Amino acid sequence: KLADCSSKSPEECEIFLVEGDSAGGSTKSGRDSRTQAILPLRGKILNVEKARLDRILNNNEIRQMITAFGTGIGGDFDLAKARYHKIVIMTDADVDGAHIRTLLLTFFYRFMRPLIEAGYVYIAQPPTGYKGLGEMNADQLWETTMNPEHRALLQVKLEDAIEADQTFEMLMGDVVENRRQFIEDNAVYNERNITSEMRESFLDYAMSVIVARALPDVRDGLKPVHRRILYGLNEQGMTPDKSYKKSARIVGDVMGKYHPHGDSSIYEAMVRMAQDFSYRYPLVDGQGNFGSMDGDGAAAMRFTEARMTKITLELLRDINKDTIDFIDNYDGNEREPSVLPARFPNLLANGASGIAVGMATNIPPHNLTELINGVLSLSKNPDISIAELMEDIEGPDFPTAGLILGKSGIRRAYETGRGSIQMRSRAVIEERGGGRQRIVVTEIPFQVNKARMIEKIAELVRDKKIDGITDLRDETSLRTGVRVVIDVRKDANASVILNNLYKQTPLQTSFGVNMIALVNGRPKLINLKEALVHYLEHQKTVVRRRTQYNLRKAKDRAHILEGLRIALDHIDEIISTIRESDTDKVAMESLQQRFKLSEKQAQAILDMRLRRLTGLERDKIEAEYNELLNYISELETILADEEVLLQLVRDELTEIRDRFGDDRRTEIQL
Amino acid sequence: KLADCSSKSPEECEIFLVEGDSAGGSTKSGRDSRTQAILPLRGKILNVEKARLDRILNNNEIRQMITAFGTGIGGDFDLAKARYHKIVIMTDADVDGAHIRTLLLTFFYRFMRPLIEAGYVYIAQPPTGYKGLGEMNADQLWETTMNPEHRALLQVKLEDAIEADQTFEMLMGDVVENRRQFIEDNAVYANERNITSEMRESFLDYAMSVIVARALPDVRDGLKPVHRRILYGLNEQGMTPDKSYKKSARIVGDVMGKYHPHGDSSIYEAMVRMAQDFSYRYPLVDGQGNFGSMDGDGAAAMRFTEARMTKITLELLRDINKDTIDFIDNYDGNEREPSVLPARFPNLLANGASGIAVGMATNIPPHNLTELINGVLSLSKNPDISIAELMEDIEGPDFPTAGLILGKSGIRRAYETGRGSIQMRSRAVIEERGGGRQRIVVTEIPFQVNKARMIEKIAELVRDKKIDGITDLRDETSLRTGVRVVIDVRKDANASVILNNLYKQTPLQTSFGVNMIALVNGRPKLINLKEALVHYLEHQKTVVRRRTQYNLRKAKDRAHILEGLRIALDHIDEIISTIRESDTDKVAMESLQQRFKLSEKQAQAILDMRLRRLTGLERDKIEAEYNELLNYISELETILADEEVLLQLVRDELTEIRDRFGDDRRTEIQLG
DNA sequence: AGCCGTAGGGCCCTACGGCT
DNA sequence: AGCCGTAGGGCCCTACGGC
Ligand SMILES: COc1ccc2ncc(F)c(C[C@H](O)[C@]34CC[C@](NCc5ccc6c(n5)NC(=O)CO6)(CC3)CO4)c2n1
Ligand SMILES: [Mn+2]
Ligand SMILES: [Mn+2]
Repeated sequence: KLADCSSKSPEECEIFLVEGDSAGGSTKSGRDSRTQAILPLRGKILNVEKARLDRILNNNEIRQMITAFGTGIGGDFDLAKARYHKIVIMTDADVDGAHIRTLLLTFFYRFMRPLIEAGYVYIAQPPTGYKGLGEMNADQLWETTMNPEHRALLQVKLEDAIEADQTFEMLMGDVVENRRQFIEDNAVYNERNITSEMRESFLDYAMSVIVARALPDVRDGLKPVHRRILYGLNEQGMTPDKSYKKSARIVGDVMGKYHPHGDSSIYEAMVRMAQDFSYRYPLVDGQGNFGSMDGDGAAAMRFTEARMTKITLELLRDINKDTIDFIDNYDGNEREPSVLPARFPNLLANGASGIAVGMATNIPPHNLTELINGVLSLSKNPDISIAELMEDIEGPDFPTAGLILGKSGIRRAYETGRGSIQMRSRAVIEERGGGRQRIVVTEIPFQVNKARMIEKIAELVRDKKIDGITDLRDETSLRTGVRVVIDVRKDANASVILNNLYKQTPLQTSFGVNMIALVNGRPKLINLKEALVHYLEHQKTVVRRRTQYNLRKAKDRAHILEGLRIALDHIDEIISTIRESDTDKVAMESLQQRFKLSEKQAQAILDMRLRRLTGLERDKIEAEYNELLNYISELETILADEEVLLQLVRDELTEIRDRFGDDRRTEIQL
Repeated sequence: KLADCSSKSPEECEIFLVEGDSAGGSTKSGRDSRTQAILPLRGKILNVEKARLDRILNNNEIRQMITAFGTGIGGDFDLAKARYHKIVIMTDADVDGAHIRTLLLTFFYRFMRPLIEAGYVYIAQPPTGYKGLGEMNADQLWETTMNPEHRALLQVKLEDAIEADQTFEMLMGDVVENRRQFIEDNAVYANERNITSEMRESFLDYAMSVIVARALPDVRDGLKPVHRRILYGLNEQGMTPDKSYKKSARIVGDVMGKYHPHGDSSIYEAMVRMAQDFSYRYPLVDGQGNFGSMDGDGAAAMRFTEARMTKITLELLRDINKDTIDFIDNYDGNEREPSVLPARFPNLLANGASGIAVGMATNIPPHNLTELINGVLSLSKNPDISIAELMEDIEGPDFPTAGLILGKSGIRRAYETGRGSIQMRSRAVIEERGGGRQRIVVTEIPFQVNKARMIEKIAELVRDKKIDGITDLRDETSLRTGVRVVIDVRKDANASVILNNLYKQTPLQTSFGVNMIALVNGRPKLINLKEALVHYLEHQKTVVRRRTQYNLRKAKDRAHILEGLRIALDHIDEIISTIRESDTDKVAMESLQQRFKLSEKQAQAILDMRLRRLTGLERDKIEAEYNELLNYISELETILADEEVLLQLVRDELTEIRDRFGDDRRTEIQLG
């Protein structure tokens, strides 16, 4: 992998460490091949702080660096046997590049500490504004970053060693709480000391993963990748009435315009939203192989096609009506939504799961009818308890159905935001004839791989870890649904074999609820009431802003129509005014003066076509106006009374509940 | 990789062979898990007719098939050991799916012949209009292709065994001539199944598709479908040299979606090549980021790169909007695409072409644009111009990598027959380096030669004592210096002797084997330099003739509209009252038409007229446009009435392109 | 040989948290 | 131990023809 230099005098030789071959190519073209070597790594390197020594010494990327430096590791480390006097870390000018830098400084600190001590370790500084060095032209990477005449390099300096020893243990170690504490105390919503560098770069990454990757927003229940996918579909008119659009086009559009990450991350997020076993209310409607419950992946994006589901329209409803705030995209060239209008409670409906830095999230799916009735009960009573809300919201409702054992785990999860929810498969004991029996599984727990589960039972039987099982078959079909058959030995108690399967296999899986969502852009552990309160505050805002916008637009349009009506009342005069004018400026000024018209009104008259002078067209102008006057009155009523605004929110949620609300799938047992 | 069925009774068991995991998923979801098994392959299978046994037996896909069937192969073939009584070939409903089918049948016929004799081999029939079984929903697949209650399976039948051996030999064999002769004899340009008929039809659909729609360039624009689709793709989305760079993935996805139903790398890599100044004599793509090197390094992932048209590409696309070329329906009928680009410069000869098809291959070298244009101007003035007179203009190929060409001999043979071997030599010098010692400095290498790989080949000869006198070898190439390969010479060793050996033993000297095959009326044809130029000129004459014809239609329509607005402004008051007293737009139309002697288009142009057109400046503006239009109409009719005038217009336009884009010759033709 | 360039097709290593 | 889901990064087999 190493693209070495001509020279063999380490004192003048430099080694540049890059993320992969895309950045490597630009680097090999722009460099000085006499004194500058290039080692392209393969993305994220191993965390030596969290890893076992054997794993470290056998890792291909760790080995490639050891071999290239020629200094050996730990105690056998000889700074004399070094092949470069500058080890230059040149990761990409993004948050994951900062993370790879922290992962590298950690390996150098725990294994090659004298390399830092000798001042041999540097950090390159490529221009921000690129996603990778592979986006840069060789001449651009050279002058800015690699030429010793123009480059700005940071030399890594280890000042206090005990402070550094505590830093690497805090940020890179296996104890989460210390990292969480560090993020909480520090989050904000030339030589360089290693401790400062590790703290600033790790906080850059942690923060970014927390607010812009792994955690959902409380208002719409979406993570940046899902929001950008849905918006991408909205922008391209990939609505349910239109035909399916190729996945490659959606992925490429979303990536180019909103998501500066790999295709794999975008396509896989899109695929999951299109799976009925993953989403309680699927957001994407996919044509083709979108994977299975057996862990089978979707077909490559060239084969599949997609569009929004009917319910996705409710997530994007009124986005163009000044309901939500837009922000600049990653490069300034595009505008993206900060949140979606979310006309149905998506956070609780589809749930969420995401591994962040210092924290994680695990919100289960819920039944739409129960959520809406929950939100409606809350609208009528701000003081409602979790117990009362539970009269509406019984508990989670998995797309895979099954059983939940007891309401105590649910109660605790809705009150504290944390709890263990015991899930069970739908299994029954039935006869197969000849005095023999079988166990028939028709519903498996949520997020459990059906094939992998069957293989675990197979494994237990083969290893004689369970008694009574004579056969095991997956009789699932498009036609009969999920059907897993476990044949029992004649005279053996099948209820005992079933109880054993529940203790030994994923046939019984628990769901550890950990309700962390972004509230006002900060991660917060929330309870059931809080999740709903935030959803309702959001809906009141969306509806109010839509009404304020529709009113501004209706007034602007009534204004224009008042001008067209004046023109229809004085057509000969209007014509004479335009005809007697040499320019469009003169006509516009003369019209404004003669008929007390605004600039907007006179431009509208000047833009009016001759076909608009016929009987039908004259009528259309009068009818649009009379309709709009009534519409302005209707809107002005909504903004004059807060109880009328709140009742519209309730009426709109009621319509959604009546159209999209479905039956409970998951049975809650006592 | 096999997803077997639960039943262990071969009689009721079926095995489906699919192209990969994308098709497998859809297949696995729709099937009857009790009776149907799925084996997903990994694309194109090995051709057993062209392979030796060590290779056949080491192949993962071949191995996976033998194991799943359990019958064994050749002499040890046992039909009783068959785990399935139905081996169903289920490749995608595309040309490549037909090729994979011929590849699978060749293996079954050569290694598992009794399995065909027994009637255990069948061919599935999925619907077309899908990109792969991975595009179909599971329920759709079961109904149309897998359900025994509704499917239509062809059972492979071996009729005449002597006839089959020859069909497998001719089509899949190592001798290219018999295969080429089969395509020449059978090509047409512009239930049980007989193995021979299946092989002949599927292989011919594949062969014809690679020839007319993949590997060979069109004589008129010099482009292959992928490149023409990329360039049309950029044109549609306005990714011109004046606009900013657009994301590589957005281009790739758009082109794949709308025009090219093929894999992503194929699109991106064709776009990358068109952007490389060492690949293209006149690059067609302007790229931002890592687009590869002469060292065989590939481009950065498409997520990193940005692209747009070069100024020269605007000349390839110039007049596409003006009815010059025939548009055709795309692969799925939802879009329209050009069959050929107007190509205002001779692209086939300028950038060359390199392609491996079925039964043939093409190898066309790049040329200097100033020379080519001068050659076309010469042929326009003299239809009977000889190849010898053309060579006064077109000296020989002119590589983007410069270098040297040894003699006019190979060039002359290639330009007269379309076939010749042209010796390409590196630009190499012998210079002193101090201490009474010398070195060989290489600054230009031959075309399509990987620099790093050539250096590795020289290093190899030195390590393996096959060359004497070399002491060191370095690549000193930089953005500052340009290509610079340094070979150190041992003190007192003859440096020219070392150099002459390096030419004889390494890519330092390479041969360009000219084989000028291009599509002519959609048919592969071996053309010489004159025929290439003749076909280019005729295409240009038609492009200009059609553009002229289009503008004349456009102007005459415009003049007719203006005649109506002229009448409307001369009677504005009666025009307004006519419209004011009309209940509907249709009534106004009919009224303006009868009263003022207007046509449907004229009456509609008046009804669409905005009130601002009634200002004083407008009636004068209209009479100005109408009068400059009459002059314009006259000019166009003059061009279309005299062919000499039309030909002079072609000459003029090519002379401009020559003065705007013509560059100096890079490659030196040394008389050796 | 093994390369040239458009085509078919897919796999595996890393981080990060909380649960088992 | 290892699985869940957004992220960093890349490789290798096959057909085809002409030297
Ligand atoms: C797969 O099975 C294997 C097996 C082994 C492999 N070993 C190494 C290796 F690097 C890869 C991956 C391969 O290198 C790629 C990487 C990204 C990939 N999509 C890019 C993209 C990004 C953005 C896009 C589109 N495509 N397509 C579009 O149409 C527009 O948007 C193109 C190449 C998909 O696979 C392997 N893949
Ligand atoms: Mn990166
Ligand atoms: Mn295919």
